[PDB]
Formats: sequence, structure tokens, C-alpha cells
Amino acid sequence: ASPFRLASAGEISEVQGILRTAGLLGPEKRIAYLGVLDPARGAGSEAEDRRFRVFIHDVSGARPQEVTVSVTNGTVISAVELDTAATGELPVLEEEFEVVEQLLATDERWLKALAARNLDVSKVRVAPLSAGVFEYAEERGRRILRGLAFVQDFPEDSAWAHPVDGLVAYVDVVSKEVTRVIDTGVFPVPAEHGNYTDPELTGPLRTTQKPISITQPEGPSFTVTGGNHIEWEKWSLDVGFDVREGVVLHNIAFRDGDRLRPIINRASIAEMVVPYGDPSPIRSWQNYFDTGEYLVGQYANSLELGCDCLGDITYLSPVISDAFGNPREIRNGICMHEEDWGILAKHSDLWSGINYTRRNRRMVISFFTTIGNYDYGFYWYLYLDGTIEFEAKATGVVFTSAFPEGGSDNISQLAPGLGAPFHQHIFSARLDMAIDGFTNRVEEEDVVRQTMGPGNERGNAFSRKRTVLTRESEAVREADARTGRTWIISNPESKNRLNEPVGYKLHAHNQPTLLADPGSSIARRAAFATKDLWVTRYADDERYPTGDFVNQHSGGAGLPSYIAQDRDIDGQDIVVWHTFGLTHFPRVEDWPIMPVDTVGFKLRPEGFFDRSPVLDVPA
Amino acid sequence: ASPFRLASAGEISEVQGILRTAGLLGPEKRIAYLGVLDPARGAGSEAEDRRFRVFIHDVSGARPQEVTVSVTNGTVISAVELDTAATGELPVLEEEFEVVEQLLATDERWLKALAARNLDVSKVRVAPLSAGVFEYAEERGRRILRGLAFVQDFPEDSAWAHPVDGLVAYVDVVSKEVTRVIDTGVFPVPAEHGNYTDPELTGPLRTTQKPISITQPEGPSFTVTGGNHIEWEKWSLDVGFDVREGVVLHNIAFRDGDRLRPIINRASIAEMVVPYGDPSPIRSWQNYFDTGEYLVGQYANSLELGCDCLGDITYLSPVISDAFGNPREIRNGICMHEEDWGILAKHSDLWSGINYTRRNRRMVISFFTTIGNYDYGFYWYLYLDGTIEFEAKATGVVFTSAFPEGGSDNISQLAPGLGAPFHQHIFSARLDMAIDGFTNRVEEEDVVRQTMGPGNERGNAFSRKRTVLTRESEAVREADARTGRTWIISNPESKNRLNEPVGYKLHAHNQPTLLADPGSSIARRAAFATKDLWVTRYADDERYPTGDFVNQHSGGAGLPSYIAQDRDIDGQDIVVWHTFGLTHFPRVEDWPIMPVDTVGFKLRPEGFFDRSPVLDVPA
Ligand SMILES: [Cu+2]
Ligand SMILES: [Cu+2]
Ligand code: NA
Ligand code: NA
Repeated sequence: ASPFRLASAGEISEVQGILRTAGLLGPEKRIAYLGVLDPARGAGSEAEDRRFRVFIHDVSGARPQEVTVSVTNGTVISAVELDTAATGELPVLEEEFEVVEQLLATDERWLKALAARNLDVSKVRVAPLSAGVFEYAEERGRRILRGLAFVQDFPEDSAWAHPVDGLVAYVDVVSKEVTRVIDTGVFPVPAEHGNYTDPELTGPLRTTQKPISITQPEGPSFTVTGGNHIEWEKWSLDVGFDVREGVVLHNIAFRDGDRLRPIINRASIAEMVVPYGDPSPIRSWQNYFDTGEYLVGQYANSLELGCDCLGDITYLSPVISDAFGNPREIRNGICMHEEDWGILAKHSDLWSGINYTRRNRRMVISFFTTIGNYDYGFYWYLYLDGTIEFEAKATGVVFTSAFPEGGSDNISQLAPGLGAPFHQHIFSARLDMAIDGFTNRVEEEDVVRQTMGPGNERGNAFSRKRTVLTRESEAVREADARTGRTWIISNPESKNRLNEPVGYKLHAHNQPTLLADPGSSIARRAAFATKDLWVTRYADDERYPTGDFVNQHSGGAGLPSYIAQDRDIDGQDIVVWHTFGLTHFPRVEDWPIMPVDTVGFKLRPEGFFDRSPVLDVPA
Repeated sequence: ASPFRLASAGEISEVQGILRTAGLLGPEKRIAYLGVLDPARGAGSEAEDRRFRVFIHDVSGARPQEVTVSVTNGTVISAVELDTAATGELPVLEEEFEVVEQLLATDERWLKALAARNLDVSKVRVAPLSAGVFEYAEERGRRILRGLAFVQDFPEDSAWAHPVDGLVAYVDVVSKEVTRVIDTGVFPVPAEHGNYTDPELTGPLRTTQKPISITQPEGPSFTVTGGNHIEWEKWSLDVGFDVREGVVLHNIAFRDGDRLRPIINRASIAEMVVPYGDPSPIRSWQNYFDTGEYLVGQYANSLELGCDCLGDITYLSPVISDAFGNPREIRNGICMHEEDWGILAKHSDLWSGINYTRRNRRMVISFFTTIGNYDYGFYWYLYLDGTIEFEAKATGVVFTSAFPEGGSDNISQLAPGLGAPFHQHIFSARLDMAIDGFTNRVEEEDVVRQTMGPGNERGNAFSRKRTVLTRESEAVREADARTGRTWIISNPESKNRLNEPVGYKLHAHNQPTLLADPGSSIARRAAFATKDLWVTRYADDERYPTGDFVNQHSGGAGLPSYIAQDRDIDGQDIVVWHTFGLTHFPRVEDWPIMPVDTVGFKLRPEGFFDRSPVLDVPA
């Protein structure tokens, strides 16, 4: 059993049948989102009712629906009609990716724009880009995708090298009308290729790297039971998978002697946004919610042994729905392994003569996804000493434009005539805290400087302070790297042996948050991304910092709406949302394919244990 | 042949023989410091004379001396008497460590303080602690160590568990006088032991950890020639070792096509200080410059295969002088290895159908040192993509105190009665830059937010600005994490194919800098630690941010004196000094032996290459 087990191919086919028989899955319907619902609070005495939540899109434009289905009983529990002009459009479907390019290929404004630039339509790729919400009054209630063009010179060519600037199209994918074709001027299409597998670009391959062999003679130290339940060096957890969020960790706990102590109830990356900083109207509207608009889990890669994942790997192969409700297995979509992590603790003592050295290790659960030109690896780490860590790895090909003659304040030049507009990748981690159980609170810790004076006559003293966040209206926080600011999640009703409330300290990377003007559409639609830390009271339906239907929604859904409830968070069931991101001014070294850059955060035990928890590690 | 070769055992004897011949190294003399001198500029082309610099301590108190000698010519190049009362005492000798406990063991005042607490003198360890510069007029012209006591109940007991608070003693280690014994009250000596190899505290050791086997069947991809010259995956450099700074990197360069391109001429950790923030008179004077006062290189551990350095390791065994001028080999004091570093670049393309993955690696050069309760690992990494990184790893046992009844604002409780005063560990990296050669300049790069308005009507635009630091007076910089501030070192006379100055970008961790009041003794003596970044014009004698003689030296030397000369740094031979540190509020988890915490920095190529430099890495 386990009410936390991964969705099976059978459950997904059951959802399909159930929907099909209740009349909700006609020829014109598409599954836009499908995932398992988590167990409600309490509810632990009751046997599984496996439920699935489903967004049904209608290609004719009739109303979409949100449907909840019980798989154990074979019934629709509810179906609600969606007013998308109110609550937002449905996520972008894989099959809609093509539709932008095909619709445009017969539009005469588009054909004429290509003809002016001497581009063969059969060689012109169109990226299917989400819309946002700007000043275009005809777009309200229309399902829109925007289109930017890239030239592919041949089947295996990297079209990203050949952007067609000065030209953008807006397209109603439902009515199949091109609503606008905006041409602001021809710009040369950058000429050089970006084919990073072409010997002409690689030059001769290095023969100098000798193999590194990583093996585990006696197998790994972790177990997997029930399909997805891990135990490893005192840690216990379940590894979930959602087509929108990707890997999601459930019931993170740590064995302290006799007791299994809970730390985090659910951890996920609940949204991520890529806002572009170029004020040209070709691009000034682009802001991709890869998570909320495109759904990152659906494009999770199959990870190749010795290539994506090196060493003794245990795979999970999550199953998702396609657009028709058929199960699709993502084979080896999640890697799980343990690795050596250097020195954990070391001391050679001058008085005892004892020399002591122990090594560290971490458990790694990861996947890797691809959304158009980006690729992102999501990695969770658990260490021996109780630390939890997340890390995002951003690679792929940068999104390109022309580089204007006489330069730019908003774009980098990567190759002759080729630009890469400035942008950010900003993630939100939603951490439903359970530090020794659900009664938690958050404190903001600052370092406190002290003035030389009485009490401090040498002027060496320094201290720190902690401020409990008591209500949601005062739980919207910014980083302050100058005063070493962190946030402690404690349990005021579980004390360690020194009679202090047990806790975990969140260490942020303190990177810039959203740069856009606060009056922008993006600052409203991705308000989560303007502050580094938010604390909300737990509620079942408060899932994403951006709300449930991100595509084309007007603003303030999600975290600003939740926080407006101004609920008690002081010693309550609470959820922490940490914003963290990369601000990317691309470099020549990022072209034609980019070296991984990274960002993340970590949580460390802060008086959680009664002493170091790693004294029982052997040499 | 190598002008950058490590010191040999012969070279060291040679210096002792030359000093002996000169009448400089009689029986009352000690070598407090000895290292090889780096070639002067335009040299190896002017001369190639092999030279050594020595600080000679005199155990009778006559003035010490600084002496430069040529080991090839067998001559003294210069010798100067040191007025230690003005320019600073010499580094503390390993052989002075026991002197403090020894002199106190027969002092009536110390014996009376111990009696009052019911402590057997034979059981009481005293830590030999640097003295700094405070308000004690009898200290002028005296070589002082201060002492703090810890009880050791048996030969293998960790005495750190048993601090004897309320008591401190000052000792003139040359005249063998105890100058003061301060007793502010009896404090219970904390009772629990902290013996981390004791099964009482360990519990049964885990049997769950399976082995991880890391091997290189065909050997490592790097070569080592000339004893310390490394070449690895396009990188080239020389690994030096100095008794004060530890491992030092020379001539870091990167082969780009048919040129060896310099990046960094010399890299080192040129100081690191541990200031304490407890206002108790027992501790308010403590600030240990483990580099400048104690010499971290001295205490470099012999590193054991498996255990300290895992995988296929090539060791160096640098050679240092003893206090008598005899060579002493630090067997296996430096580990060098390469290691797999996860994904380098990855992309699955929706149009070309090509899936591409490359793995990263890094070359690691490290040592690990022990200073008292103290252990630090210094790690330099070079990545395949051009990135250079430093990491410091801090572990050991925390410096303890009593925990006062009624709590503390400057001290954490670790065990019943057992305190750990708040302190920082702050490092200074001295980076003698050579970006494509010596003509370098530094630019401070801030993100620029833009106001919604004409030219940015949607309010999405963001940019950045870069400010050339032209003169030393302008080049004392602070971090600003909110505006994502970094510093670019570029060569205005060396342009990439896009006609931009080639450069490297420094990414700092933006941790708190020195917290002490700006009027404190420590703020002046560790002035480098109060700012994140400084830039100086290269000068042979400008070596340490704290000057040559740190022990009992007031402010007046080092980085603020260098800066005052206000030299041109815009397209010149320049040196970057980067302050970074950990602010340590100890936690229960740190006791009785602390898990590694880390801090560091990195430099990444910024338009240095003409495209990615890792397109030639094999699958
Ligand atoms: Cu980017
Ligand atoms: Cu510390
Ligand atoms: Na919670
Ligand atoms: Na230089």
C-alpha cells in the first residue's frame, strides 16, 4: 500500500474510462492536466480513496472543466465548468506546439513577412510562446499563443542560431485565427550555425580524459520499498511525481534513536518563471511559467545510465496521462543514488593525541526536463548530518534574437549579429513544514551589531535577534545578506534536551528577485517572485504561488490572495514558500550550448538534535 | 629547472648553513618563518637566482631579524633588525605552545585560582593564545601569550568539554614571567565529556553504509612534471606551498587553441582571522589570525588515502623548516585528484531531434590544517568550462566557555552548563591577476532596474552597469547582494572575436563581513575584513592584507596603508583581495565535534573565450 505511492498505468486508464463513460471525454476534449490528489489532513485511520484531479480542455472552445475522480469507486466526485476569462486559461498542450507554425504558414501577412526576408516557409520554425495579459482587448476570453520565428537550414540544424527578429505573430489556437502579425523591421538573420555536434564547431575531440569508475560492490545503502518509499542513513521519505511539479518529496523524517521525527511534510518546486528584460515589442511580453503554463514534469527526460546518472543508480519510471487519457511511462525519469561528499568532520587534537576523520555522503533524487530551448535538472539532496538541500541546474540553448547595430542595454551579443536577451529564471519552493509535527512557526534571524560602550568596552561584541512571524500579513519577507538573515522553522511545543524549541534554519542564496517594474503585468502575475520568503497557513487548495490556471490570468492569484486572509501562523500548520532565482546576462561562453549554472537553498538542523547526529558514522 | 618548483630539503639546509655561516643562527636563534621568494617581475628573464626569506626569533630577547639569502650564491642578500614594539612580533612558535601551561603551573596566583575551584593543576591544559594589542602598558616590548584553561580528566579526554571560565592569565614567554592572572569568579566547569570516539556518546556504530568504490583504471587525466607542475584538460599551473599561507597556486593558465592564456599569476589565502564576539573580559581580547599569527602551513596534516582523500590521488610532500633550520617533510600534505562533477551541458531539441549530454569534471588541489581546537580544509578547484573556485571547509571542536545561568546574548549553549561564544572565521584571498597577461582592470557590475515609461512601456526592462575602478582610493568595495553585484577583471588590450575586452567574473557568497565596532582593536588590526573587495597595484613587498608581522601588531600596515598610495589600476598589473567569511552561532549539532561548514568564492569566464570552450569534450 502506502497512500503516497506513484500513479500506476492502471489508475490513469481508470480515470480515462470513468471520464469517458460519464460523457466528459468526447472527441473534442483533451487532458490538459492530470495528477493524484494528496491525502487530506488527519484522515489517517481511513483506507485509501485514490482520487485524481483533471483539467479538461475543449478544442471547440465550449467550456473546459476541472474534474475530480475517485479511482477506487469508479466515479466522478465533481466536475466544475471553467470560466477561463475569469480564472485563467488551461495549460498549454504538447499538441498545440505545432499549431502556431501551421496556422501561420498560410497567413498572407506571415508569408509576406517571410518573403520580404527571403525565407522559405518550409524552413521556418515557430516557437509556441505563452501570451500573458497586456493591452490587447480582443484577447480576453480568447486562448492565445504567440509565435517567434527561427530558421532551420536542414533537418538536424539548431534553429536557435537563426532567429528572425522584428517579427511576431499572435494566434487563437481554438478559433484557428491569426489575430495579429507585427513586423517592426527586417533584421538580418544571424548567419553562423550553432551546431555543437558539428566537427567544424567542436574541432578535434579531446582524447585526454581518462575514465572514472564509480561502483558499489555490495549495492547502495538505501532501500526502496512500496515502489517509492526510501530509507537511507536514518532518513525516511516518499518520492512522488506530478506532471506539473515534477518530483515532489513527501513525509521527510529522520530516525533519532527510537522515534521517526518528521521534518517536512511535502516539498516541491511549485512554480518557476522566466521573465525577459528586453523592451523591444517583439519580446517585451515574454514570461514563461514553465511549471504553471507548460508543466515541467510532462517533458521529463529518460536518463541514460553512465551519462545522465553515473554510479549505482535506482530508477523510478513515473507514468503520466497523454492528451487522450492514455498512460505514458517516462522510462528512467527519476534517478536515485548516494554519493561520497568529502569530509564530514575532522579533528587532530594537540592534548589527547587522537586523530579523527569521518566522510560525508548525500542521497540524491533528481530528474531533468526540457521546455523548448531550456533544459533544467532538479536535484534534492539529503546529507548525513540532517541537512536538506535543493538545487536547480539550468542548461540548454539560450533564447536568441538579433543583436542590433550599435548595441543594446538589454541584450548580449553571442556571435556576429546574434543576440541573447537578458532574463531571469525564478523558482518557488513550497515547503509544507512539519518540524517534529505540524505545530510550527517561523522566525526571522538577523545578525545584530553592537556599539562599543558599557557592556562592550572593547567593541568586539555581536549578537543576533529572532522575530516570530505571527500572522500572514507580516510574513512576506525579503532577504538581507548584509545582516546574514535566515529563517528558522521551529516547533514551540517540542523542546531539545537544553529545553529549546527544536528547529531547521533555511539558508538562501540571496540572489536578486524579480527585476521588473512593480507596475508591470509580470510583477502582478508572478508576485511570488518579488519577495524571497512567504509563510502561509496550510490549506488544501492553496497549491501554487501563482494559482491553478496561470495561462493568461490578469494578476494577484496565489500567494498575494492567500496572504490577504491574514491567518494565525504562530504555532500552526504552516507552509513556507521560498523564492530563488538566476539573473542571466548571457555570455559568449553560453553559446552555442550553455554550461550548467546553478541556484538553490538549504535547510540545516538548528537545535533539532541533542548533539551531533553523526557520532555513529564509522571510519 | 622550474623557477616555480617547491622548496627542497637541501634548499632548507642550505639556508640554515648560510645563516649559520653569517653569524645569524647561533644557539639562541629560531626560525619563526621561512619561505621561498617568488621571482620579481620580468624575471626568469632577469637572473634566476633562488632566494629565501626568513624571520629569525631570538630566545634571549635581543631584536629578531628578517633576512633574505640566495641559496645558489650562498650569500646573505639583506638582513634587518626588527623593532617588534613598532612593526609587530614574530609568528608564535610551535615550541612556545607548552610554555604558557608550564610557567602557570608554578605561579602562586594561578595555583590559588585553581584551588578555589577544586582543580588538580596536573589536569589543567592551558591554550596558548595570541595576545593582540589592548590596554596593557607592561606589554609594550614584550612577547606575550594569553592562556585559557580546560580540564582534561585523563590522557585521551577532550579538554574542550571542560572550560574553566572566569580565569585568564598573561605570560611573557621570553622573560618567563606571568604578568597578570585575572579571576572574575568561580564558574562551574561543565561536567559532560565530549569524547566523540567513546561508545557512551557514539552509541553502536551504523552498519548500514555500503562502500563506494572510486577508481581510475587507466590512471588520472592530469600529469605532474618538474615535481609540482600540473596540466589537466587545458589547464596549466604550478602548485606551491608556503609555511604561512599553505597551498599557493602559480601561473594559472588555460590552453585555448595554440596559445597558453594566463588568467591568474598567483592565488593564495593571504590571511584568515577568527574574531570572538563575547564581551566577557575572559574572552573579549580573542582574535586568532591562524594564517598571520600561527602559520597554517606548519600544521598541514598528513592526509590518508581513503579517509582524507578518496579516489586516485597524487600527493605532494612539501618541505618546511623546523624552528632550528632543519628540513621537515610534510608527508602527503597536499592531495591532487580529478573528480566527476555531474552534468556540464545538456539539450534535447524539439526541432532537430538531437539529444546531447556532456559531464563536467574538476581538478582538486587541497590540504587540511589543525590550529588548536581548529581544523580547516583549503580546496582549489578548476572546472572544464574555465571556472576557478576556492572552498574553505571549517570543522574541529568549537571553542567553549561556561554557559551563564540566566543565558547570554553572545554565547550558545551546547550541553548543560557548556557555552560556545559567537565568532566569525574570515578569510582573505589574494589574487594576483593576469587576465590574458598583466594589463588588467576591475569593473564593478551591478544589475540596473528600469522604470516603466517611454522606451520601456511594459515595465519589464532590466539592464546592468559597469564601473571601472581607476585608482586604489576608489577600489575598496562592498558586496551588494540585492543588485547582484559582481566584479569583472578584464584586459582592455585583449579583445574576443566580438571586439569586447576578455574577462573573468568574481562571484562572492555575500556573507557578513567583520561585525566588530569600527573603533575596536580588531577592526583596525583586521581592517581588510571590514570590506568585501579591494584592488591594489602589484608591488613586491605587498604580500599580506595584514602586513608581515601580525602578532601583537597595531594597525598601520597592510591593505589600508597600500591603498593610500592611490596608484593607477586601470589597465595595469593588479591584485584583487577578496574578503569572505562564516558567521558562526554555534548550535547543539556542532557539539562535541563539528560537521563541516563551507564558504568560498569563484571566478567564471566572462567573454574570455569566443564561444563555449567545452564543445570538444567527448561523450
Ligand atoms: Cu538563462
Ligand atoms: Cu566557528
Ligand atoms: Na505544515
Ligand atoms: Na597582476
